[PDB]
Order: sequence, then structure tokens, then C-alpha cells
Amino acid sequence: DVLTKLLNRRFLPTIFKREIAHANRTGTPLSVLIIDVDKFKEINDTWGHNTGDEILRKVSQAFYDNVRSSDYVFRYGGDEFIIVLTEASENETLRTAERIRSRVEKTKLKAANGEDIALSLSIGAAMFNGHPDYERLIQIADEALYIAKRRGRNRVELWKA
Repeated sequence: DVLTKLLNRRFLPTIFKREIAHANRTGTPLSVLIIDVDKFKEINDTWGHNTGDEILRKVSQAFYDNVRSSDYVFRYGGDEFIIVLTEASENETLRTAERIRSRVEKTKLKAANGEDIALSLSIGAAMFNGHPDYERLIQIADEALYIAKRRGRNRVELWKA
């Protein structure tokens, strides 16, 4: 059960505080992806929870196949996940997000009527900038995610000022 591997959101503060101190002291990059499964509620309502659960498993596996054991994958909300990447530059963070976006888009998953359900992700990315408050990093990634949603979904946006 790949779903049992996902980290619970209660551990966000502890992991972030550790990784923030680590990044400040080592000068390594630290970044966040906040990821929404496009149309998840509509899909769950139309096709039911078996289909929804299967989608969550396929999406979760796409995350694990594209990150390292030193990265973290959390369940953030009903439709959403947070990935914390350690030692990924801005370019590598964007490449990782794109690999994940593309993998989900290409995933074939059949509904009860034999149609393939179109799956996609919206992703907001942000780089840690040295500030001690992890909530600020989440907020800027979430602003980028909102822009990804409003610009039509199935896309990655990087926060910039």
C-alpha cells in the first residue's frame, strides 16, 4: 500500500525545522512542491471511491519514483500533497515537478465504463530563502499553486517576486 507510506501532515513542522537549520548551515538548496490532483473531487463523485483511491495510489507512486529517500512526501489535504526536496537546485526542482506532472498526465486509468480518465496535476514550487518560518515557504508555494490552478491546471508554477 503506497498510500500507507505518505507522511502525515502533523510532522511538517518538525521536518521543516530540521531541514531549514540544515540548509542554513550547509548552504544547500531546499524546496517545496505543493501538488493538487486536478478534478479529484469531481472524479470521485462521478466514478466513486474505488476509482479515487486508485488515482491516489498512482499519483503517490509517481511521487516516489521521482524523488530520493532524503526527500519527503506528505499528504497535505483531501486532494493535495507536499513534497519537500533537499539538495535540489531551482532547476532540478522544476525538472522534478515536470517529471511528476508528465508521468501523471500519461497515466492510463480506466473508469467503470471503460473510458480513460484524464489525470493531471497542478503544482506550485518555491525555494527556501533562509528565513526561519516554514509557514512562509508553504505560503509562497501555495500562491504559485493557486496561479497554476487559475492558469488552467496541468502545469507547474514557480514562485517569484
